[PDB]
Parts: sequence; C-alpha cells; structure tokens
Amino acid sequence: APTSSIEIVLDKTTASVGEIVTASINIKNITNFSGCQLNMKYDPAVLQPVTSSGVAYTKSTMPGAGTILNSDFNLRQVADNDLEKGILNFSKAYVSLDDYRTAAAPEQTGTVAVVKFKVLKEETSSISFEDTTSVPNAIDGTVLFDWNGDRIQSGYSVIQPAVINLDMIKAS
Repeated sequence: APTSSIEIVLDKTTASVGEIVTASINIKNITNFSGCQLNMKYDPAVLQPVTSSGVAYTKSTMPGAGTILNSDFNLRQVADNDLEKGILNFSKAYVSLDDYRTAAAPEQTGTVAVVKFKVLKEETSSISFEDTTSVPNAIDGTVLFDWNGDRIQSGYSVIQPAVINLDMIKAS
C-alpha cells in the first residue's frame, strides 16, 4: 500500500436491502495531521446516511466519531450536506494548535470519521471523494491540514473508489 494515504474503507463487500454498511475514512502517515475538509459523493437512490442512533442526516449532520480527531484541542466541526444529490461535505479540525503541537504526538494515522449507510437497493454503488467548486484547492475532493494550519499539497494517495456489491457490476 502507499506510505501515506486517505481511503474510504467499507466493513462489507456485499449487502442486501436493509443492511447497514459502515464507511470508515482512514488516513495513514499524514505528517503532523491536524484536520481535514472532505467532499464525499454517494448515490442517494442506493444508500441513506444515518447517525449511530439511526437518525437520517440533515444538512448540518457530521459523520460519527472515528479513532482520531476525538481529543479536546477545541475541535471545529462544520457540515454542509446535500442529501438530495448525495453529497456529504464536512470539515473537522483541531483549533487549539499551540496545545496540539505542544503535545508532540500528532495523529498521523487513524479513522477520522465514520458514516453509516442504510442499503436501499442491491446493486453496485460507489462512494468517493470528488472535487467541488466550493473547495478549489482539493486533491480529488480532499483537503488535509498540518498542525501549523497549512494545507498538505502532495505526497498522499487518495485511494478510491469504495464499492458495495461490486460483484453485481454487469447488471449496472
């Protein structure tokens, strides 16, 4: 695998109507990582995002917690989703960067966010980060920041696509 990366990792390869598929957004070896802004696309006819308690996302709903970006360095969380188009757009980043740098233990690897999806149709369907005019400096729909607040402009792979029911791809 690439040394440094971001990937949408699914917990399932196949799924029937009514199952939940969990998408974990995982980073690996992102130097001095402090936060991100991500633009994720899914097919809203096939998948429906729901919180850990089962509540349908609204325009301001954030993804669930992962294994990093859970510490109290004053986390900033802002979402601007379009549930009709199938777009989750969220920013999640530490604001207390002096304190974060002082801790000297950057969270360079881990799951930054989790999105649970109800499976509405049994057909091949993908989840990917995508560029958007509202975020012009994205790398394939991803903006990663270091602990000085600077954008990380190179050196990580955006590993995609994530696909559910790939074995049904002919029919699509």
